[PDB]
Amino acid sequence: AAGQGKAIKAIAGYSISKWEASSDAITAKATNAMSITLPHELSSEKNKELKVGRVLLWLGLLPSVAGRIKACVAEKQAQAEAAFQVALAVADSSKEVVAAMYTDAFRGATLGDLLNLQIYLYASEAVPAKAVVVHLEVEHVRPTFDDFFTPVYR
Amino acid sequence: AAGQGKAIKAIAGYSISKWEASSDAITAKATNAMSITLPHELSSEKNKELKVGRVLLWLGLLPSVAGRIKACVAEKQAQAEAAFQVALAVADSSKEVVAAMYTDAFRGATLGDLLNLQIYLYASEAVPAKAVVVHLEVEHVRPTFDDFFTPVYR
Amino acid sequence: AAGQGKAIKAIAGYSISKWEASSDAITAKATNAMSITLPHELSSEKNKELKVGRVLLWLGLLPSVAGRIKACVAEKQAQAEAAFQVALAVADSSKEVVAAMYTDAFRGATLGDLLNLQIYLYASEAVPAKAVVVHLEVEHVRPTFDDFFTPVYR
Amino acid sequence: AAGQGKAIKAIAGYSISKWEASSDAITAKATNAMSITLPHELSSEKNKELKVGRVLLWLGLLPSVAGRIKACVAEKQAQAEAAFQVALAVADSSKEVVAAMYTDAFRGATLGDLLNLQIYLYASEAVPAKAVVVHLEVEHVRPTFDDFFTPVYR
Amino acid sequence: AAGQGKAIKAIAGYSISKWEASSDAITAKATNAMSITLPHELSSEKNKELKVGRVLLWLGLLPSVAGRIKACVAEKQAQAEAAFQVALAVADSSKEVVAAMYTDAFRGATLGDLLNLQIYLYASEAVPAKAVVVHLEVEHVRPTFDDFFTPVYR
Amino acid sequence: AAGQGKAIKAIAGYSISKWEASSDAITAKATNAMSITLPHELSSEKNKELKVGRVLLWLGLLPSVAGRIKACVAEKQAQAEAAFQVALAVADSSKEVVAAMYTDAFRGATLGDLLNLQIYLYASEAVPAKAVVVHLEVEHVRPTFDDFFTPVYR
Amino acid sequence: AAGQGKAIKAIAGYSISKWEASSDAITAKATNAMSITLPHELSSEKNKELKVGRVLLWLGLLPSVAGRIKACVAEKQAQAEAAFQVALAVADSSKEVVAAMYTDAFRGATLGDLLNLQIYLYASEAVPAKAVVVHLEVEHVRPTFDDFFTPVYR
Amino acid sequence: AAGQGKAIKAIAGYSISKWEASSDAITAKATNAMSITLPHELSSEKNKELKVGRVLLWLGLLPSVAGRIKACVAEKQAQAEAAFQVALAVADSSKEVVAAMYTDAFRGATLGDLLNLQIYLYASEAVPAKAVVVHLEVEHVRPTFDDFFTPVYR
Amino acid sequence: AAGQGKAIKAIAGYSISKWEASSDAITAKATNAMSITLPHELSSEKNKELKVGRVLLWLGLLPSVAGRIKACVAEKQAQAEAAFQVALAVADSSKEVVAAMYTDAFRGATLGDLLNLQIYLYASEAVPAKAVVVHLEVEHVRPTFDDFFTPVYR
Amino acid sequence: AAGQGKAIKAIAGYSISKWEASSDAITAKATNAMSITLPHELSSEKNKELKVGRVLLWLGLLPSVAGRIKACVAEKQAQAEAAFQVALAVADSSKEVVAAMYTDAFRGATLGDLLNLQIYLYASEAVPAKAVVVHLEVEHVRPTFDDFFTPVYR
Amino acid sequence: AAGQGKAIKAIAGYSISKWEASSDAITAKATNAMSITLPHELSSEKNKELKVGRVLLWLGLLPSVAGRIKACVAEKQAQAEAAFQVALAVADSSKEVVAAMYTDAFRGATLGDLLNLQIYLYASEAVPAKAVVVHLEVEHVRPTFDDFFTPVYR
Amino acid sequence: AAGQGKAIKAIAGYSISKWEASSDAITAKATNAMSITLPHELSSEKNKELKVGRVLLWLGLLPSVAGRIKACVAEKQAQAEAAFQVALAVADSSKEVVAAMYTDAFRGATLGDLLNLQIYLYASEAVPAKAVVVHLEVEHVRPTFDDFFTPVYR
Repeated sequence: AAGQGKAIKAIAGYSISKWEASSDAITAKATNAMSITLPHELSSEKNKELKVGRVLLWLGLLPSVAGRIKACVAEKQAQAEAAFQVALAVADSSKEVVAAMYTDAFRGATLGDLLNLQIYLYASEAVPAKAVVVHLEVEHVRPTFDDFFTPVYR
Repeated sequence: AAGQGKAIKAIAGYSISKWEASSDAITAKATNAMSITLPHELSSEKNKELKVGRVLLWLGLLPSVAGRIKACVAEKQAQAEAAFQVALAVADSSKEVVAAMYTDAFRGATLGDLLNLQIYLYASEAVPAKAVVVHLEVEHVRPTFDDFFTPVYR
Repeated sequence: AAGQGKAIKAIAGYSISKWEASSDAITAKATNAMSITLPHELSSEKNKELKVGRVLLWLGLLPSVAGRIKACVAEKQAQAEAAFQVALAVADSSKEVVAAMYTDAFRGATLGDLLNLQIYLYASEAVPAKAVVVHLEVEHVRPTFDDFFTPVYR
Repeated sequence: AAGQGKAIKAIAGYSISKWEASSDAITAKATNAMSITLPHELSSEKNKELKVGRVLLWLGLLPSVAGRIKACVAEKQAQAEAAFQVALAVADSSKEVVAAMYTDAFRGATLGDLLNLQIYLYASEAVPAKAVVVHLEVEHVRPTFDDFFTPVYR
Repeated sequence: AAGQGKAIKAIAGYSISKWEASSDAITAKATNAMSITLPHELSSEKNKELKVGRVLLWLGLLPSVAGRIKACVAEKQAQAEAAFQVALAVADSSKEVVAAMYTDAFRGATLGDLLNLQIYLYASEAVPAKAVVVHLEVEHVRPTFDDFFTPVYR
Repeated sequence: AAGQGKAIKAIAGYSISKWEASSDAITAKATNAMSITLPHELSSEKNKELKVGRVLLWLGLLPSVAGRIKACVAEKQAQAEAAFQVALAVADSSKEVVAAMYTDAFRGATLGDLLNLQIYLYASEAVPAKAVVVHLEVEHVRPTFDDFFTPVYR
Repeated sequence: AAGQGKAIKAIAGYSISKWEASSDAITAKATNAMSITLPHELSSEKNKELKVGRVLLWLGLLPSVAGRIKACVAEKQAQAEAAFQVALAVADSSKEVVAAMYTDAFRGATLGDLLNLQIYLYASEAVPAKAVVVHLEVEHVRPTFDDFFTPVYR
Repeated sequence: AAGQGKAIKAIAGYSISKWEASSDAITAKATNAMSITLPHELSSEKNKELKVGRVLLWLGLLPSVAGRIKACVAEKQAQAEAAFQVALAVADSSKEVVAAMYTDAFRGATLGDLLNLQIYLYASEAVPAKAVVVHLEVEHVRPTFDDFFTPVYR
Repeated sequence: AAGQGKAIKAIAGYSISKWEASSDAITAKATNAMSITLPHELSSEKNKELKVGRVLLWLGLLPSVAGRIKACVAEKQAQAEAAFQVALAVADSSKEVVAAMYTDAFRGATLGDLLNLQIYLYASEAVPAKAVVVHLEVEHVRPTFDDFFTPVYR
Repeated sequence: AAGQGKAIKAIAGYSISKWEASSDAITAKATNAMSITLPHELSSEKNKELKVGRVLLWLGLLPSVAGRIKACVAEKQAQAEAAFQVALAVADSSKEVVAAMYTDAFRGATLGDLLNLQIYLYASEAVPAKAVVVHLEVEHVRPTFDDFFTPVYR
Repeated sequence: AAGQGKAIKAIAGYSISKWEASSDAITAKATNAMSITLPHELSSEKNKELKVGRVLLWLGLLPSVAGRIKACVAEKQAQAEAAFQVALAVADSSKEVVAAMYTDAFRGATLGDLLNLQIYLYASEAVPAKAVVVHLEVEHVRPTFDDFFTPVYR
Repeated sequence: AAGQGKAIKAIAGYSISKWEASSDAITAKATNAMSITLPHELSSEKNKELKVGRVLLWLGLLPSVAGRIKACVAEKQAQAEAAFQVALAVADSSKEVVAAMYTDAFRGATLGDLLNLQIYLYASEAVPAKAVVVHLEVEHVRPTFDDFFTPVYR
């Protein structure tokens, strides 16, 4: 078999941009709602229009962090709590795999649209700030690079 | 990863209609029994006769919802509790995957027949109303659209 | 040919949505100006962007309705009367065929743009309300349907 | 540059049954509503399920019949007058061609369903009974005939 | 190559019309002579000229009917009794197979000619009326159906 | 070319279900009318819709049974006696072959329709109950069997 | 690839019979031992000799049923408890998949042999009767159907 | 056909063993039940397992034997008389052909099984012993013969 | 036959320029004579020499405009009235199609020549100014575009 | 293609000569009868023998000309009025198309024969002279041109 | 689709020998160390040299056995406890799959070498003797069988 | 068509070096940070430059070790605790599989670079020294061997 000695590969023409975001303190049963921030290289107008494919979200916690942590990506919610009822995937620290793979939830959208989305983060017990790092990995159309110099020479 | 990366795709000629339904409060060990309601676009007579393929059911809970939730789709039962003994699949919040995929349970039936089915929902502890959203996804034959204008020009 | 025992067919990839609108009373020589309202199924954002092809407009009158009725589709006019001077087609009750087939007038536009258009309706004599039904048939790109279930199975 | 000495021909597998119905006296501006009666040979159960294709309706009037006659086929109406506002075709004595060709209005239905339809007939002036014959021509799937003798030589 | 569970099939282009006729009381040794009556659908002039192939005749008696019954088809006879001496086949209740198959007796003739023929029915003992049903099955050229609508347009 | 040592075989896709029914006492010249009862395995809804082909009926009598026995299958009759006048085949104990083979009488119908039929049984003399066994053999479309295990291994 | 939206299919020539059995009350730490009962259609001698392939066993429990349930299929045991030490598979309610798939344990045996086997059912706590339904699914060689009528027509 | 001067031939690999059995006196309306006895050559163990195909039974009576004789082969009956109601074929002296050809009744069984069958013989009048010879002809798989000498000369 | 949903297409190499002109008041039975004015883009010398193909002229009137309107294109006339006696086509408001298609009248001429032509417009009753819009559609050789930049870099 | 974008073309070898003729005053209900005059170029003997194909006649009226005009081409008539009863085509100002196309009326004849024909022109009301121009278009064999200079040498 | 319905198959040339061993009482936190004993058929010298492939070890416990059991195969250890720190696989009762598959740990070794290995068995709580059966399955090269009879014929 | 009977294999040209490291006592909630030490054979300069592929890390614990252990490989950290928030994989004793497979984290790096990495090891409860063995398996380019002798022979 090809087993899990191989990572999941991006589709032709796309590449994967990965970045993280540190949590803010969170009180028991609360649900913070941090927002997505594109990495500088992708903030240009030319790029904010690159089409998205799959999106992965996983958590990095301090070994000490006790309790249960859940997270997900969804559009701005009237009620934070509610995000988890409509999100198409949820990273949950109590499961074997603590990750959320959005296979089609944002396929077709473009970077930038990601800016209108939010990352809801819940904790069953009080958790210090910076105690949870939220990793985000976005598969998107590969950005294009300049192939010509400025036409200086007359 | 290598666990997947791709969603399960519909068969040729079919498409997937998805819709949800919010729960009503539910007391410890109880088993409510809400019923299936087709989306308006599928309520026409022409459509209520489209053949069903696979059916998927999953749950969206508030992070806070404690206890164990189980749900399933089966025919009207004399005893709610009993649905879980004959249902060919059960969505269970304590498992890795909280979903129920009915591969052949309703294959061949038609929308509308779905109206005579029910969604049984159990909870091991008291649960507020609206605390559980039941998502239902039905793979059915794709409906037909008009290819001709009214023959006006004589 | 030897005659038309066949209706005019929608081009490949498109389908035809048909709907109607009832008239409001109209006084002799007057020109009412009702507006286009997309059918619910087509009001979604995803759909309001489907491209239009041909558009057909025809009238259904009570047998009793005396006088002459004329109708057409054009952009909002400063002067109702004037619509008929620029409309590329006019349904006129006095002709053999009381219909207006806009072959290219709106080709390329999208549903929704149709919301900024108007249906001008003129009558040479007084006409009760509901005495004229305006049938509208729009050929547009066929809307898309979901082909994948939600990725649940890990 | 084609021709007009050829009638419109039934599609493969179908044939055309024709029959008529005489009118009842009708008062000025009135709208009688006679109903469809299948010919005896088509009243069997085996036949009442043969699928319909196109349907043609034309009028035969006495030369003397003055005024304007209109007719059409539509489902039972709350208001007779209104049939003409929704009918997909109308036979009108004032036009060049006094006939109504329903190209798809009943395509797919079956004989017998035709029994639930009605023929609305309007006259702008008083018209004696029997002064108008309503011809109806239905293209339907060709009925099957017995190919075997009763098995007696056994 | 096995048994014989197949009925005798009509030749290409032909079909088989079947109909019956009830008997009138008949006294011992008497010979009634009922006449052939085409079924309504075949009474038209167009049809009365369809060519005949084979003709079969069989009897349906009440279980009680005692005695011997004989029947046949032949031209009008000066003497009823005599029909049986020239008929090319006779249905006889005392035989294994109570039927008469006229293979060529009327081949070539046409329906209608059948009107000039008679069905002689003999009984060795008194028999109540309606106690014998005479079944007649005629293989004839398949009647033609209309492939064209009235050239109503032009 | 001999005498036939082969039974008549079912058509491709069909199989033959056989079952019997014991008679009730029957008085001289009387005609009892027992009804068809499908075998349990065929009583399901899925099966009651399997299309019928040929049907065979034969009788098993006690050696002692004297007199003449006749039987047949036909639709419910106003008059039992009359069944024999319209039945397309009759099993008669006085013939060489005491059986009735309905080659097309029920071809096309489905099991269950058979429930609306009857078995008329006549005797010329008094006959004890259970003295006649009526064998029925129906050729019908072969039922379908489950090819998949319940998808438990999610 | 990435998904389980298809059930496990029976091998060529085999089909899957499914049936259930309700439990009897069971006291804490006890191990009941119900026995296999073939469905009526499979009780014939012809069938009790059909060869077995794979055998699947799964449990249906009332949502309320607390504690741990284990079940399995093995030959009659001197000591019920011991069945679980030799059974080649065990359905255990505490696992993700509560089922037991005997891939080769009974391959080669025949139905009927299954009659000499037993279903051992253990519970860690007291359980009411009928609170556990034991589903059994046997893949076996497809039974044969009659292809010939009785040889009546000599 | 055009060749009734040929007997029915055994299928490839099989041969036909024929033997007889003389009757015992039989009183009016009685039904004796003699049993099948394989011929010595077929009594070995190796042979009693040869598979059977078709079985024919015919009667040889003294010219004088008056009355009606009936015979058949069926499994041991509680009531002799009853054999004739279930036997799939009956030799009857009053018919044209006094024989019973069991086409499939015992196909598949093996010689020896024939030992558990019986020959029921009925007579409408008193019949002396030895007045009826019952011929039995069994088509079975051809027995094998020894091709090697004992390896004495070693 | 279908295709009544297609506009007449411009020949290879040509395109269609469309523009309008508003009428000036016109007194009963009078005949105004406005002149053709090329659109700015076509006024260049390079363009005024593009060859013309077909020319179409149609009218846009206020619904209210009563009376009869006629129009046409012809060379400057000594007598306006007379234009209509020599024009090869006339747009007439009383006809089914109110348009004038000059198929060859100006084929071969060039834009600019069109400047020496006139549009004669007649009205049977007084008509306000701006009450009639005269649409003019000219099929002409597609103008050529510049393919080189100015030669500066030399 | 679209009969409204293309004119009717002459057949191979032929060309079309067109010319007109002005009317003379005409009194109500009267029928003038002007005659055909070939154009000078066609008056030569060589030409007056060129064979004719189709002939078209259409009218050019002053906008003012009220009433109904009819015209046609036929042989000299004893009674002008009568021309219209035998002419194979009539130009009638009250129709959609005011033209008369003689498809075969003069096919075969030659120019010059046209000199023996007449143009009958009727008016329902008084009409000034010159108020109606009669256009005549004759398709005839193409005259031949001189290919040689005058031999002025040796 | 290649694992839950199919068992893991031995490689070409190898077969799988399976056998078990019963446990000895074990005290809380203790670690017994039983040894491997080849089955008699494999104890010959010829066999003790057959090469090993994969080795599987799984456990069969009484349903009652509470606590946590762990087991594994490793070389004789100075400290039993330590076996678990170097074993390449461990069967642990607390996991979903209680088995240890040594894919290459002993590949290349031979039976007999297995005699120098040990099975370490740990329990978190006291466990009666015989309460745990240790199943061992060894894939090894298929032994050779005798192909010749002793040569007694000189 | 089997399952989990194979081990993940090194890519072409690479091989896998495995070695271990014993832990040092660790206090509750503490996180020790041992460092990577290449095996002697890999310490040469020639080798320290061999490129790495995948890296696997798994734990071997004493059965007694209670509490939760977590481990991972990452670059030297300012804060030990933090390693677990950025490591791309973590071996966690509470999961089903206690291992960490770094698929690409160090792909491309070289042995030696591994020397600048660290193994962070956390424990939720106090753990004796040597109680945890950390297994490390590195897939790297296969080192080369000497193919020549020293050229001593001139």
